[PDB]
Amino acid sequence: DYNAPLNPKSELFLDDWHIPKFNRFISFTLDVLIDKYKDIFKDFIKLPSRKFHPQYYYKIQQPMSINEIKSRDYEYEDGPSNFLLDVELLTKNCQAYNEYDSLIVKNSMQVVMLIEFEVLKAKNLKRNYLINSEVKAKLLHYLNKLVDATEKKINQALLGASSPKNLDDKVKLSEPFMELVDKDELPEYYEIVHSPMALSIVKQNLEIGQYSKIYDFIIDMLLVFQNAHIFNDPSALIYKDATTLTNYFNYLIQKEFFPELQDLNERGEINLEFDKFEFENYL
Repeated sequence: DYNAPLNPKSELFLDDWHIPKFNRFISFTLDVLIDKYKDIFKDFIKLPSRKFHPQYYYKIQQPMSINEIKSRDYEYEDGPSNFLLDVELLTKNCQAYNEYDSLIVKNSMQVVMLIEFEVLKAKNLKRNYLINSEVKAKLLHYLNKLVDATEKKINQALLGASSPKNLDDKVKLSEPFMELVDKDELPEYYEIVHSPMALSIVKQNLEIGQYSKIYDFIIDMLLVFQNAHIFNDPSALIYKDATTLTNYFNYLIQKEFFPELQDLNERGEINLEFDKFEFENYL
């Protein structure tokens, strides 16, 4: 299903955004990623050869490669959506053709993730503020709110009066996401998940000033939850909790944090500044 976003409720699909000179952005960004993550991108740069892949071209209705994406025009109204759907091909096609558990499939998921992270950053230039002292303090409160969240609290927030009854209000859903799994007990985790991240590490990065801009923090938080979707089967409970936590994080950022910054900004109680270094490097 080409038209079905992997995440139909992602801001990448809901918001009416366009990046100026998008074609230039695409080729720039994809080349950076190819160079940075050579081993995982290498299998997705070119289409599989027609001579040797007959069942692939039987099975797969819309073949896609990074080279094909780089050759296409996306500078028109539905361009952002068509680009993202073409990118998602890279994992949809791979999942259609290969075993779901396979390294190539897990790699396809990480390709798409890394690309969509770069788009989310670029889409949000207008609000990608420098993490100064005030923004840091606010992000720390929202991170703590996420870490302390229980199933009852998250459902109250996301569903309101429609929340299921008697949901647990003790266990923090964040628990298995706090620390990286031990590399000696689970070596395969590190063979599969190429960019490991855990919430204790993100919090420490934020506390000490390692994140320059808001989306630097947001992407490492999303990486935590998305890595759980790469390593685990969708039927796993931890997969479900990663979805729940992602959704809650999105709610906190969009419905609480950003509106709070705007309210404080209007009242003259916060300074919102940028570091625009490389903001339009693609140009």
